[PDB]
Amino acid sequence: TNLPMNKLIDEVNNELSVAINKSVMDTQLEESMLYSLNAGGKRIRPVLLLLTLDSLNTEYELGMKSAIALEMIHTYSLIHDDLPAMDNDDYRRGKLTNHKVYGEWTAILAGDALLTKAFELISSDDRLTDEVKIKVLQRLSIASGHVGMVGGQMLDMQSEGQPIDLETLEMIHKTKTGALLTFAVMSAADIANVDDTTKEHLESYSYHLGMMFQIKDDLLDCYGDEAKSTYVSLLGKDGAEDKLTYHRDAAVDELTQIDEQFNTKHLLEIVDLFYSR
Amino acid sequence: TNLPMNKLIDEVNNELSVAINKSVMDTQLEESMLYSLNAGGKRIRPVLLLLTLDSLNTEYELGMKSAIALEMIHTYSLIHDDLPAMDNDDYRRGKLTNHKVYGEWTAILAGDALLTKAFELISSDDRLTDEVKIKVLQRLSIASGHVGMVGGQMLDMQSEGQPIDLETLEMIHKTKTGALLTFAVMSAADIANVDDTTKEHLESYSYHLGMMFQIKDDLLDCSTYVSLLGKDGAEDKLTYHRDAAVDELTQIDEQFNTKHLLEIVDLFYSR
Repeated sequence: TNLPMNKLIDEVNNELSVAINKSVMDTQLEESMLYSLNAGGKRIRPVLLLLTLDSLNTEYELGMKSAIALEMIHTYSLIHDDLPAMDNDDYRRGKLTNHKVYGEWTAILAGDALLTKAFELISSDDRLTDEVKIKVLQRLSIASGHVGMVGGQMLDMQSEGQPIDLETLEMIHKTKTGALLTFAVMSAADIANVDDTTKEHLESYSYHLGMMFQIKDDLLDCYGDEAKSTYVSLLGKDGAEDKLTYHRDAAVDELTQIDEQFNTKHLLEIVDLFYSR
Repeated sequence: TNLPMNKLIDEVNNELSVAINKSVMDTQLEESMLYSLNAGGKRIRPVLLLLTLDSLNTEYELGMKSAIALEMIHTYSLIHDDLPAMDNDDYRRGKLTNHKVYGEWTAILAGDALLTKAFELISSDDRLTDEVKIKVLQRLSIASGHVGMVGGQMLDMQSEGQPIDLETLEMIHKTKTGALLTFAVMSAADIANVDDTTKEHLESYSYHLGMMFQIKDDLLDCSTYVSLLGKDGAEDKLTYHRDAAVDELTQIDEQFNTKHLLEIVDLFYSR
């Protein structure tokens, strides 16, 4: 199907603006939740999940709640990441961070609530059977937990200001960043009920796509410095570009192995967006 | 069934001590998670869950994962509660708090991880059909989220150090503490597949039990029930709730032996 990226982003944004109902207890909790939820980003995680379903010949709206959940999980990690005991960021995308507007305690709890809400949302989605709902929930909890997204944050924070090797660096990005990405495509594969071998290719695809993400960003930070512990600091500039290209190629490779009844133009298009620059 | 309190607590403590495995990433996450999880206590929430499953003529072991999930939810909020930006506790029943042993950032992450693992645990439980997992899971997230446990904490923090009226104090208690306890009973009711009438009595019991619990605590400690009503007023409320809890227990279909649930109200009413 023809789905312009900006038209999906728009739909996601409309759903996210109205995804939490106003306070019954008269606190700022839900305006804090909504504040970060509406911060406005690129929304690649939800969009990835949506586009993956479309490539798999499945009604993309089946995955809207899962996509919303996914963005809630990403939002919550940011609110916690930004806190003074952690990254300590006062600004993100030109706006004040949650804790700068609401205090540390509101932000902690706004994070906790969003984590919780993500699970409520999937478990309540009537477009999916209970069997598929369990699969998505199981996958989200593993992707987000101690051996996924939060485990990577632990590893990242432990590594702060240390010269770690490349297996460590990759371990951090694979769990901290890649597990949500892999959730996006595999939750879709699960809603679509595609066959084991298509699942395998979508898996590798998602892994390589995920590794592209942070490499590109390290390169852009370096390209930026050229004009008037990371991938380029370990590998140098050309090593990083080589790494990027290798993941690009393995991603693109993996798509060409998906059986021909599925049209991957969308997935392939996301690879190129991650690759560009 | 004959299920002694001390034996169930012992089993629950053993399941919890092996509930999280060491991970390939080599950090303190799993250690911090387990540190707080083994801090031990009354374990009344998981115990409540198992006991009522048994009261409902159902294998209590069917709710063991749900019970462990419940205790994980309980301990994560304790980890977050004690943080300097919140209650700022350095001590909890004699032992140092999570963040004082492992630092603030680790403690925050141990909490997030525990929250997440609870939903993994119920998701993965093969003793339950997918249909009941969803029922339990949906209930856990509503009881723990912004209209439940965490919303209750919002209200509490927002009200810190100021005279709050009685209906506000009860709203805080109903959500901050009451929602989980009610989950312990209603999740068990869903696993057992008991009827609607039985559920309404159980819900009502759990509600009155929770209030009974909160009033008892304020009384034992000699804003609060005592400071608002005075000691005798607080004692009136305590007894009112004990009796309402028991009234609900006697209205339940007598195919179910409510003895264990009665033993709980009496354990905590008496001291």
